[PDB]
Amino acid sequence: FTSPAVKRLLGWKQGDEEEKWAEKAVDSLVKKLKKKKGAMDELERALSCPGQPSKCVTIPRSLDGRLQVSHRKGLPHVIYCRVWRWPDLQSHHELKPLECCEFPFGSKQKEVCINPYHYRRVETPV
Amino acid sequence: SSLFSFTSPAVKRLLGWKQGDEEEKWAEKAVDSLVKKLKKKKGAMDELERALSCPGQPSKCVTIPRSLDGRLQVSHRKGLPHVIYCRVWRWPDLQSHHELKPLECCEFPFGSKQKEVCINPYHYRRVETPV
DNA sequence: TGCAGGCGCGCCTGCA
DNA sequence: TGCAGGCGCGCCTGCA
DNA sequence: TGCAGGCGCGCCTGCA
DNA sequence: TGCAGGCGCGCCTGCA
Ligand SMILES: [Zn+2]
Ligand SMILES: [Zn+2]
Repeated sequence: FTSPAVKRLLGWKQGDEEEKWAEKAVDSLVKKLKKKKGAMDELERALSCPGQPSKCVTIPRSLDGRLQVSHRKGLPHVIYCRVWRWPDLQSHHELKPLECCEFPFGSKQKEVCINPYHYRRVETPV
Repeated sequence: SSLFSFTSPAVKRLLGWKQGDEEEKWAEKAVDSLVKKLKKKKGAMDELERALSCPGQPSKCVTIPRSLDGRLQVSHRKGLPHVIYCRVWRWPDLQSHHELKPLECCEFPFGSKQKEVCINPYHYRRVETPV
């Protein structure tokens, strides 16, 4: 679609503070996943082919569930579903776990699955 | 390839799967709108690429026609074109035209009330909004 | 050469 | 007086 | 009673 | 071995 001149000019475009923050959040996750054998590999498979079923990609759970990245807090399944699937995701009230997920946020286990393809988008209850 | 600007190859790979929000998608539409205008003028696209490639070197005016209210519409959104393109390539948090002043180098600054308005982001400086 | 659809500038109203 | 947004006629392209 | 944000102690790395 | 600074989870308050 896009012409080669437009792509060239877009490379000079400045990313806003939310885009800069999302890079910080991705880096935070990579430091965690690099420590687990196969984790970075499993996530990349999930992201590359959305139509094919993938395994859980989990991180440790905090007491309130929230994760802090560069002075901002959020729920990690919301954080990474915003990054790779729905940038306009409102809250956790808009997400539901698929049957394949063994560590979904809400299951109250030691680890929480952050694989964006283990959750589906729903309507927030009235 | 810097100290602070550096992203690791793993982060770079994962970031390629990142979805851009509705403002980023809009900014691509705005850039495309400008390229259809500049491709019609001899040397215009070239001067724009020059301006953005080397910010330290002086560039010439890169102008587009001016509308009656000054506003430009791109994909159902309106704004002032010098604000629009200064947000794209220089300051994403730019509030309004009140935060902008033209440099003496600019022959066609917004507010000069001329047929054409300069959209070269390096022909404007960021200032404090008057109270 | 007739349709058919998409979108922006110039118009309009509605606030404060 | 200034902004801010909404919508249509006149423009445009894309077919056959 | 759920969010939301602010900040410090305990952790960590990077020097010499 | 010592310092020096950076940042996050667990704490805290402030609303409705
Ligand atoms: Zn899962
Ligand atoms: Zn100029």
